[PDB]
Amino acid sequence: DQTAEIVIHKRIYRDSGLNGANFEVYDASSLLKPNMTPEAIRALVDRYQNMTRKQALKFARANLKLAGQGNKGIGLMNTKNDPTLGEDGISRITVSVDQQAPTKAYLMIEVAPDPDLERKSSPMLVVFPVTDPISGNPLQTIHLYPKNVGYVRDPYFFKFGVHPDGTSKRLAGAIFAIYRIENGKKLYLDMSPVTDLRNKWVSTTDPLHDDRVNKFVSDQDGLVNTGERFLPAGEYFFEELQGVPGYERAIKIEIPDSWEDEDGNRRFVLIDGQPMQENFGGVVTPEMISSGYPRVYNYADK
Ligand code: NA
Ligand code: NA
Ligand code: NA
Repeated sequence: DQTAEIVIHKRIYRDSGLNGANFEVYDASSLLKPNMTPEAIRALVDRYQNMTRKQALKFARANLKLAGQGNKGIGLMNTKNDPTLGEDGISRITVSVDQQAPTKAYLMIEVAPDPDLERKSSPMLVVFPVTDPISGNPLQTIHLYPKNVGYVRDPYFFKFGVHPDGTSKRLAGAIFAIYRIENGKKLYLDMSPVTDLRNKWVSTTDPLHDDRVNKFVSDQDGLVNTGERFLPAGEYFFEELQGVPGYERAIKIEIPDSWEDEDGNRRFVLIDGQPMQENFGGVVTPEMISSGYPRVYNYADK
């Protein structure tokens, strides 16, 4: 009789649309009883939410049937680009609902993605109706935001110049690029938009003048900052493409694969071996700029 749309927006968060995620959707109406309380409903939703995906799949595969018109078939959803909203990570399913009494429900569980990412989605039990606070009315479209976590870090350093008389200063106008090594070849961090919380890398004959290659310029505080750009675990290099006049190099970036070690202690990004202070979210603060560490010293005296 009546139908509703469930829309998954699968995105990547750091503790962003992710294509190729897969979900199975089961008719869960049999988990419901007539004249259930809202409290009983919330208790049943929490029970399924607190199961692992594997646990919920053992229960659903054995006992329930796929249901709903998904893009991969009955009960089958794959995340893709949505031209209608120009956003990635989108999958829509049409399901049979009862907007007047809680008698229809769907259990949605992520399965293996299409052939550095924590897939943290939970089993999601959608019990209709879902009442719109704003309007009173039952919702006709449910938007779900299953959680995926990408691990990224935020390298920066300060460029200082040292005079032969031992005076020193922050250097403005040094131009850097970032490269990594793959099969004995340099790939440079490009200007392409991030997809799946992952960067694009280009081979170039001339990184300084190649518009594809992202450049990072030292500012009036000496700061060379990735800024909005981030990197995942591994080893990278800031390469000086144009030195500051009078102070005319690869600076190694070592990114650990986790914020904390087995004992809870911070694992630092190392800049040419120096531990780099960092906050969650990666913003270089005014206090960090005052500190001006880690510092790379460029010598005037040839
Ligand atoms: Na959970
Ligand atoms: Na950054
Ligand atoms: Na330093």
